Amino acid sequence: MKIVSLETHIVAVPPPHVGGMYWIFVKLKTDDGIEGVGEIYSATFGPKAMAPIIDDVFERHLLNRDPHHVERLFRQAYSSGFTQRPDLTMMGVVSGLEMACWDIIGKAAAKPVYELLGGRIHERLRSYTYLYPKNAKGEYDYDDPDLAAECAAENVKLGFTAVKFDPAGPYTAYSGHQLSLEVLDRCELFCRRVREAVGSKADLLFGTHGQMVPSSAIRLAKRLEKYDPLWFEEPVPPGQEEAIAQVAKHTSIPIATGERLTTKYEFHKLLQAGGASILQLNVARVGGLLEAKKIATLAEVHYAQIAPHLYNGPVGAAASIQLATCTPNFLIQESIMTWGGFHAEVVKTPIRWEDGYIIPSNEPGLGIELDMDVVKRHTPYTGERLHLQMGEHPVDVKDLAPA
Amino acid sequence: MKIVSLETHIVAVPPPHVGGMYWIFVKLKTDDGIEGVGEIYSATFGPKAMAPIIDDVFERHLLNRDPHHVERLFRQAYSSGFTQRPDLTMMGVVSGLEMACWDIIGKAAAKPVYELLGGRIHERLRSYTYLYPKNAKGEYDYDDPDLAAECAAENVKLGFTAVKFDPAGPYTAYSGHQLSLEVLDRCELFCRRVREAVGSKADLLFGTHGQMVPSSAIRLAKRLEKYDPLWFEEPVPPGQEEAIAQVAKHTSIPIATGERLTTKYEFHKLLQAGGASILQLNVARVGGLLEAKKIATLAEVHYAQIAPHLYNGPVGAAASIQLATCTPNFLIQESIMTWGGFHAEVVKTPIRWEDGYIIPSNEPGLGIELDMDVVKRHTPYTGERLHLQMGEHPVDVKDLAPA
Amino acid sequence: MKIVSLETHIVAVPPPHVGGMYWIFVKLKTDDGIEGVGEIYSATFGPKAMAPIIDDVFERHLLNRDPHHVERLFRQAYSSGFTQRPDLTMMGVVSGLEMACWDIIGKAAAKPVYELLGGRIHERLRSYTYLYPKNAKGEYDYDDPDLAAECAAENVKLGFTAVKFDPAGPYTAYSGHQLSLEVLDRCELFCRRVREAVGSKADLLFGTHGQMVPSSAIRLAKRLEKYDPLWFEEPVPPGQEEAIAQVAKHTSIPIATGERLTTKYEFHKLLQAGGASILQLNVARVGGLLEAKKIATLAEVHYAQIAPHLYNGPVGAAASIQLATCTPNFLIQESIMTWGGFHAEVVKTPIRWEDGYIIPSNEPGLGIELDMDVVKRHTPYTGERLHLQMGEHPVDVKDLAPA
Amino acid sequence: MKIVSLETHIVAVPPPHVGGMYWIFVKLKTDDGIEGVGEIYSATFGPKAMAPIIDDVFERHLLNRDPHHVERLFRQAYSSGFTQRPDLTMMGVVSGLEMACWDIIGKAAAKPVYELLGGRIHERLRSYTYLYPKNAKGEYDYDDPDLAAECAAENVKLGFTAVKFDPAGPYTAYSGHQLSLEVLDRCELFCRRVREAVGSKADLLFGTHGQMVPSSAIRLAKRLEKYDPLWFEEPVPPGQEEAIAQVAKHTSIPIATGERLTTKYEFHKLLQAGGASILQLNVARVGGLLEAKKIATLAEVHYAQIAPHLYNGPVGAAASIQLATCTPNFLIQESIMTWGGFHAEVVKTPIRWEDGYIIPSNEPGLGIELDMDVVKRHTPYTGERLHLQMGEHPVDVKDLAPA
Repeated sequence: MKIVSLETHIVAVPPPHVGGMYWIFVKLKTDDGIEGVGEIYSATFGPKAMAPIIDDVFERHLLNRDPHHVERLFRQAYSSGFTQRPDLTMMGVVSGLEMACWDIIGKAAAKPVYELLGGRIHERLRSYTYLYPKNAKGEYDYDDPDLAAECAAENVKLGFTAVKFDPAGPYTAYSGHQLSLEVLDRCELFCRRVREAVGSKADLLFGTHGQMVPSSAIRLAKRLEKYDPLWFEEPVPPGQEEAIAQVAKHTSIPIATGERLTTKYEFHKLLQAGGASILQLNVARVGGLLEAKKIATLAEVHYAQIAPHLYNGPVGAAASIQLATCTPNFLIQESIMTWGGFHAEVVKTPIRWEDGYIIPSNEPGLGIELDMDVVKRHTPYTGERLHLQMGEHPVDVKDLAPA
Repeated sequence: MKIVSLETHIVAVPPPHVGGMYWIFVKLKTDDGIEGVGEIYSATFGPKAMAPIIDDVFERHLLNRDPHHVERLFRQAYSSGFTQRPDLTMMGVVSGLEMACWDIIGKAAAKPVYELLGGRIHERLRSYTYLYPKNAKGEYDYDDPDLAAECAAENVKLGFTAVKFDPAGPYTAYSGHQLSLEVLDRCELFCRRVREAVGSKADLLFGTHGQMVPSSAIRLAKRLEKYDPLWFEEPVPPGQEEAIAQVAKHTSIPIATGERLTTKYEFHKLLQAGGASILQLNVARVGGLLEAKKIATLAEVHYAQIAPHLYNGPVGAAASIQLATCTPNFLIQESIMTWGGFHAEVVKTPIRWEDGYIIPSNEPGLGIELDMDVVKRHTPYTGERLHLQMGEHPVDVKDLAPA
Repeated sequence: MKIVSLETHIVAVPPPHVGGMYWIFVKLKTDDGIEGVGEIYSATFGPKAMAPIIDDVFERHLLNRDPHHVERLFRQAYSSGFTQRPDLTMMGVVSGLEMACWDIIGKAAAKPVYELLGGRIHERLRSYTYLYPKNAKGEYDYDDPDLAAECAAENVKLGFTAVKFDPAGPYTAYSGHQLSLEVLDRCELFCRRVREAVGSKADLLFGTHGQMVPSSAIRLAKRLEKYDPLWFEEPVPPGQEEAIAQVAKHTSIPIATGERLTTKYEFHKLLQAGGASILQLNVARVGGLLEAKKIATLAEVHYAQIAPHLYNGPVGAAASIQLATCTPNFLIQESIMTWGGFHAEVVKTPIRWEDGYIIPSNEPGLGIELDMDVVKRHTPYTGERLHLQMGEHPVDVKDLAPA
Repeated sequence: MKIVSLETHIVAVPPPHVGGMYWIFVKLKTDDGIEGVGEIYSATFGPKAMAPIIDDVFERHLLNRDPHHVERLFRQAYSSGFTQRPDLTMMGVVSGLEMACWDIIGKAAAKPVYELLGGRIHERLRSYTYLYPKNAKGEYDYDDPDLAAECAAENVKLGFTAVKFDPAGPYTAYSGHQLSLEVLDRCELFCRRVREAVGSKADLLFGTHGQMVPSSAIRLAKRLEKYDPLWFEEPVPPGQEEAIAQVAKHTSIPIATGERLTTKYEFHKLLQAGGASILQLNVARVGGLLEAKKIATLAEVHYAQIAPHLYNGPVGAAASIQLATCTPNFLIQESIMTWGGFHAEVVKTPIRWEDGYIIPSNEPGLGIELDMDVVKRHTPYTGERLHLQMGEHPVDVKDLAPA
C-alpha cells in the first residue's frame, strides 16, 4: 500500500468567517483506492504560497510511501533541508498529511483512529465555545460585557459547561505590552457579568491571545482570581517558557497554552519550565496525530491535561476528536459553537454535538469526509487576509479597541 | 523613502556545488531609485515554493514601507498570521529582506553598514575554511584522513589559521544516533593526521552536523580532547538546549552551534542553558543584521563569542562580514575556500581574502552587488535537491559512509 | 571624519532646581565642522572634579577618532586603566561622549538617530511625571497626600496617563532600613488619595529611592497591592540582585529599577536574578545609546520592558527619546512635567509634549541643540551640593520627614 | 578628635616603573596633630583628574569628622550623589582616606592596626613576587621561558616559596579573546621550564590578566594542570561571576581573582557563584581596611583564602600587611621583588623582607611613613600614561607579543 496522489483544497469560509478566513484541506489517495483527508493549520504565509509548499513537502517526503509509516513521515519532514528543529509551517503541512494517512490506516483496518491510538476512553467529550454575541446591527460584538453575559447564559441553556472570551484588547506585532487600567477593569467586568449569568453551571475560560508581558499578565491574574476561571490562556507571547512560567508561579488560575507551539520538543520545554498545566495543542499544527499523542504523553507524566485548540475546519476538528477520545488526561475540546453552519455544510456527515458534548464518530478513520460539491463552490479564496492576523501598530494606552 | 519593488533570483550553483545547490537572492528598489540586495538561507522547502513565499512576505510586510524601519519589519514578519514565535522559513526570508534594507540604508548614508551598527573594530577578519580534498578522480573525498591532512597543510600555506572537517559519518532524519567504534576511531585519526600536518599553525574545527545523541557526543569528545580542537560543532541535533549543554558540561572542548537556530529568543535559551560558548549564527537565517547584532549582544553578556556560519552565496557572506567588522566578541568567519570561483563570478566586486583574513569592503551598504548577466545565465535552478539534505535512512552500525 | 575638539558646559539649574542642581553637557566638533551634543549623568563627584575627568576621558579615548566607532569608544572607556568592569563615573562620561557621536552620525547621514538604531516604531511616546505639588508658601510639598492627589488630578487634565510620587521618607547613607508603621500608613494613604483622584485614567508609579531592606519593601508591597500600582521602583538599594529579586518574588506589583545601574553586564545580572520586569536605564549613565539598545535587547528576551529614567537636562532627554522611538518593548518615558521652564529655555527647539505624549523630533541626529547664550548666562555652577544627595544620618523611627 | 586637613602627593615612579607609573598618596592631619598616610589604587582616570576628585571626596565626606568613624566614612562615600552601589574610583579614593584614618587610630591607641582588627596571628607573612627577568640589553623580558626559569631559580635562592608570571599575551580593550595555539603552547612551556627550575621549592602562580573568554581559559587550564599551579589568576575579565565560575567548575587549579573588584558586595556575588577560592583584594581599592576585613570574613565562611594584590607603593603594601597579619585565612602576600629600590627610598623605614617572608612592623598605626624630601623630588608626574593600561587593538591570532 502506498500514497500515489495529493489534492489540495483551500476553501474560503463565508462571511462572517467563523473559524477564520480559509481552511486548508489535503486529500490523499492510495494505489489501491483508499482516500484520506487532512487539514493544515498554518498562516505564516498566505494560501498562494501554501499551495506550492504543500506540493513540495508531499513530493519530497510522502509520494510513493506507505501511509502506515507516520514516524518516517514526521522525521523526514522535521529534518527537511538540514533543519531537524521545528519549522512551524512545515509542521502544519505534515500534520495535515499525517492525519490523512491515519484516515487511510483506519479505513484499511475498518476502525476509528481512536481504536488504534489507545482505544476509546470517553463516550462523549466535554466541549466549550467562544462567545459570539451580536450587537443590534448583527455584527459580532466583543466589547459589551452584558451581551457576552447574555450569550453565555444562552450557551448554558444549550448545555455548555464552559465558555471562552477575550476582553483584553488588541494583540499586536509588538506584544507583549502592559494593559491599561481601563482594559484591566474591563477584563474584570466581563468575568463578573459572565459569572453572574452562568453561576456554577459553566467554567470561565479567559481566552487571551498573548497580549501581555508577564508583569501585566500577573496584574491581570490577581484581578481575575476572585472569579475562579478554569484557565488563563496564552498570557504572554509564545516562545519564552520562563516568562510564561513566571505567570503560572504568581497565580492560582491554571495557565493554558499551546495553540502556537509545535512538536513534542516545544511542549517538553514548556512543561519542564512549569509553564502551563493545560496544553492547547492543535492537531493540525503540532505534527499530526501521533505527535499529538506524544505531547499528551508528556502531559500525563507532569499531571497536566490536554484541551485541544480549534479555530479551523471540521477535518482538523475530527482529528482532534479522535485524539481526545483515547486520551486519559483529556479536559475539554474547543468547539466552534455547535458545529453547525459552514462546518456542517462542507462535510458529508457533520460532527455531532449534544447537550454540551461532542459525540465521537464510530466510522473508520477520522470519521469525516468533505462534500466536494460544496468545496468546489467555495474555492478559490480571493481574500487579502491571512487566516488570522495580529495588529500592525502598538497598542496606545488610551485605546479601548477589542481583541 | 520607501521600498516599491522586489525581484527574486534563485541562482543554480554550478557543479561541484561548493556552497550548496542554489542561492536565493532578493533585490529591492526604493521610490527614489536606491537598490539593495540580500540573501535568504532557508531550505525547509524547495525553490519552487520559496519564490511565492518571498512574494507573500514582501507584499504583506515590506511593500511601501521605509527601509530604515527594520525593527518594524522584523516584528511584522515574526508575528505574521498570529505566530509571534520563530517560523524558520519566515525568518530566513525576512533576513534577506532586512539585509537588503540595510544595504539601502548604508547607500543613502554613504557609509558601510558596519559604520552604522557600532563602527569598525577589525581591520581584517580571521577566517577558516572546510577542507575540500580531492581524490585521484577529481571528486571531493571526505573519507581519507591523509588527503584531509595534505589539504590542511596547503591551506596553512595560503595563510589560514583554522580548518574544518566532519569525519563523523552521515547525518540522517533519525539523528541523533550512537557512533560506532570504527567511526569514533576515524574521527580521532582525522584529528591526529590533520594536527600532524598543521602543528600549532592552525586550529582544528571539528565540524559535526548533529549526528549524535549526547551520550555519543560525550564519548567522541573524550577522544578528541588530546588534539585540543578550537570547537566541537553541533554535537547533537538543534532544538534541545539541555541536551547540548550536557555535552558542554562533560568536555573541555568549546561547543559551537547555531547555524540551524533563529532569532534572539532561541539563542537566549541556548545561552541560558550553557549550551554553547561560540555562536554560529547565519545572518541570512536569524532575522537579519539587527537581529544578528542582538544575538551578538546576548553572547557578550555571557562572555561567548560569535563565529558566523556561511554555506551560501557572497551576498550573505558580505552581510556576515558587515556584522563581524563591528563585533567586539568576534572569533572567526567561515569562508568558502578563498571566495574565488562562482562566489567571485556572480558579483561585480568579489570579497577580498588575503593571508588567512577577509578584508572588509569600504564601500557603502553591504559592499556587494550581483552581476546580473551572470545571474541570468545561471537561472533557473532545475535540480531535484534542496540546498542541503539529511540522509533518508537510519545509519547502520556497520556503515562507514562519509557525512 | 574625526572628532577634534570638546567643550564642557556645566549649567546651574535655577531654583527650585527641577531636574537637579546642574546639568553636564559636552559639545564635540569634527574636522569637517559637524557638531554633536551630549549629556552626562554622574554625581559621585562634584562638577569641579567632573570637568578634568571629562577632559581626561576625551583626550585618552576619543580625541582624533571617528565618531562612527561607538563600539570602540565604549570598549576603550570601559577598559581604561586596566579596569574592564563598570566604573560608574566613567560610564556616565562615555555616555555623554557617545551620544554626541550619535548626534554627529545622524547629522552626517541626515537622519534621526532612531532611524539608524532600528527605525521608528512609535509615532508618539507615552510619558509620566513626578507630582510637584506646592504648599501655600509656594514650596514643593511631598508630605501632603491631598495636595498630591490634587496635583495628580491636574496632570490627568493635561493628558498624563501615569504619575509618580515617593511618600516613603528619607533615603540615607545607611539605607536600606525598616520603614515605621507611620511611614507605611502614609505610603498607603498617598496611594489611596491619588487613586481616588485619578481613578482608572492614570497608573500609579510608586517612586521609591531604595530606602528599604527587602523585608520592609515586602511589608510595604503587601499594603500597596490593593491600589494596583504599575510599578514599585527601586525597592532596595542597587548592587544586590538577589535582594531585589526577593521583593519581586513576594509581590504582584511589577518591580522597576535601573537608574543607578550601568552597562549591559549589570542589567544582565539583574534580569538573570528575576530582579525587575521594567528597566529604568538612564541613557546618560548606562554607556550611551548603543549600550542602551543592548540593554533593551536583554529586556526583550526576558519579556521585560524599558521605561527610561530622566532627572536631568533636555539633551539626555532627547537621547532617551531617540532610544524609545525605536524600541519595541517600550513602556513609558519619564518626563519632567511637560518639558517647559528651564528645559525649554536652554535649547533652541524644545522637546514637544502633547496630551500625555512626547512627540519625537524628525530632525537629524538627536534632534536637540543648546542655546549657548542661555548656557553662558547659567554657568558656572557655584553651589555646594551634588546633583542629588542621600541623607547623612540614619532614619529615626519617630521621624516623619519626606524623601 | 577630628580630621582637619589633607595633602595629596602623586609620586612619579622612576623608570623602569616597577609597581607602575605613579603612586597616589594622601596625608591626613587631625586637630591635635596626629598624622596619617594612605594610598589610593585607581587608574580609570589620570592623575590630573585624580587630584580634584580626592579634594572633592575629602571635603564632602571626611573633613571635620572623627577618624574613628570608618563605617560612617565608607557609607557616606559609597552613597555619594545618590549612588549606593560601587563606584570604582570613589572606592579607591575612600580606601586611601580610610587607611590613613586607621593609621591615626593606631597612633592614638599606640598600637599597630593589626592589634585593633583582630590581633596578630602571623609572626611573618609568606610572600611571592612576579618574575622580572632581564634580557641582554637590560630590559625586562616576559617572552623568554628560560630567562623566566633562571629568574625563578634565583628567587628561590632568596627564599621565595612562590613566583608569578603571565605568558598569555596582551590583554586588550576587547578581551576576552581566544588564545592561539602558539600562545597556549608558550603558556605550557613557561610552566614546564619554571617548574624544572624550582621543583617543589616554589609554587607556580599563573598570573593572567583576564585575556580570555571562559572557553579559552578552560582550554588553557587543561594544559596547565600537569604542572600543578597554586592558582590561575583572573582567567576572564571581571564583572561576570557566572563566567569565571564556569572556569572554576572545569579545572582543578584554584581560581584566584579580585584585584579589579571592590566592596564586600562584589566579593559576595563572586563567592556565591563559586567564582574563586583565593581572593586578591587590593586594600587601596576595595574600600579600606575595615571593608577588606569584611571581605576576608566572607572568604572565611566559604573556606576561601585571601592573597592580597599589590602593584603600587609601600603605603598600600603596609596596609595590606596590617590586614594579613590579623587574618586567619591568609594564603600569601604579593611583594614587589623584596621591597627594595624606590619602594624603600620613598619611606622613612622600609618594609622588612627576609627569606621569603614579610616581617610586619611593631610600630603604631600602619607602620609606614613617607620620606617627604624624596616625595618632593619625584613630584609631579608628567607622564602620558595611566598607572596601567590595556592594549588598544584586538589581539591578532598570528601575534606573539607579551602581556
